[PDB]
Amino acid sequence: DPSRRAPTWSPEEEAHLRELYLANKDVEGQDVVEAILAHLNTVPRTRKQIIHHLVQMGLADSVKDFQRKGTHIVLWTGDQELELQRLFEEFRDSDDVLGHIMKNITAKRSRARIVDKLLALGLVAERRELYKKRQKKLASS
Repeated sequence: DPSRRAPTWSPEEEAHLRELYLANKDVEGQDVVEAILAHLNTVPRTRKQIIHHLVQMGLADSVKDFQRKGTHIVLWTGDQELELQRLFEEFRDSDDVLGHIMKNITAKRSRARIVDKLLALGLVAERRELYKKRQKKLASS
């Protein structure tokens, strides 16, 4: 796809991905991501894609280290997202849904970790919606 998270790669191309990473990791205090991202105009792929394949090939540490605010992110799988997804909307009409989310859950997560993931799923538009009273109205703040 045109200019999104598109894979067009090969064992050689990702060796070229590490190629650029290994070459531009030597410079200090620089944006290593953009160095890679911008120099291999072989494949149309988003910023996430350089980070993705590098930490996935085990030659990089984490998404955190690359360019963004540290997210320890608890390994979010489809089933695990479903825990949060269902419980959130099932106790959304409560005095504190996240309170229930931790008590009635399988995975012990953090408040900040949960609220970020709600926004990512599009379960809410902000943090206040999940900290409201027992309302029963279309929750779109």
